[PDB]
Amino acid sequence: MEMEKEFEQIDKSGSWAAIYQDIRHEASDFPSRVAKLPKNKNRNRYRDVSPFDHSRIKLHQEDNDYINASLIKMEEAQRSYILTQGPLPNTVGHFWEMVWEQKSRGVVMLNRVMEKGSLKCAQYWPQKEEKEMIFEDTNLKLTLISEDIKSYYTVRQLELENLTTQETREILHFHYTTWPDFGVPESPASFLNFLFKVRESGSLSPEHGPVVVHCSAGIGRSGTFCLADTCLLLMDKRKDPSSVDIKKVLLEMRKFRMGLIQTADQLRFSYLAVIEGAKFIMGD
Ligand SMILES: Nc1ccccc1N1CCOCC1
Ligand SMILES: Nc1ccccc1N1CCOCC1
Repeated sequence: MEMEKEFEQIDKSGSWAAIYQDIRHEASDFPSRVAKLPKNKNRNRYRDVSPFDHSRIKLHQEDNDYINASLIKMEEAQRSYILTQGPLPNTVGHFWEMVWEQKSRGVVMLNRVMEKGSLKCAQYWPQKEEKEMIFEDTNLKLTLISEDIKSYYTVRQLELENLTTQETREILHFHYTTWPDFGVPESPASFLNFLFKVRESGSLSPEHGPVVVHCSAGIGRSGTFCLADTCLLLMDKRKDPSSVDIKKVLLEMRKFRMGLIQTADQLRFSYLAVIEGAKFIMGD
């Protein structure tokens, strides 16, 4: 069923809450035993948001390999994403260890450091060129190279150095700065423009490790970003673009991380983004 007609049918019938609860009921339940070990309590921002054991990213260290992060591998679309929480004061070194070990080119941030008067993630990148950051626990150095501030997003060039080997890599930081404190954007136009800037950078391409994507918990806004990207790529690849079922793609992604798309409003917004993005890249 053409999702644009499915969309109008749900709107006219006001059944977004009912559709969303059906997804919640059908979603996968896999163990998260490593996340719940007592040694890992200060590595989790939220007690109810944990990576599954089967899809969790492992740090390359013998001490404690745990980070709150999941590999979402989309087989038909040929895209992979790492979805992670906003870094905590004691996990900023782990965060950049993961970027280095997974060979990521891009970090996508969908939150502000402060929202609703509370801290939603650590200040984990340098704000001035001449004041670099050293992460002594993981032996990394991070330098701000350049910053480009736009009305709806900021792009930063960062240099990450492995102090053990003196190898260096360019990381691109894509920061969507205008998601409102409550609810979802009225139009998906700025969010789609942002998704197209990340694509144009190479950060989502198979010559690199998976893109790292986060918000505060790494399931809601982060879920909307990967769901919209994957649905648009499938509409390009298939003979019948109308065969793409957004609810089925979301359930596939929920096999790899719990709770992706946190509200019926986020579900409606994901539908709007895919419908408007399809008719921009193409039409109909
Ligand atoms: N410790 C900390 C907590 C919250 C955010 C950033 C950091 N930085 C780590 C590396 O040295 C500069 C500060
Ligand atoms: N200059 C450099 C040398 C060797 C590896 C990577 C880089 N980067 C290029 C873009 O700015 C961030 C760092």
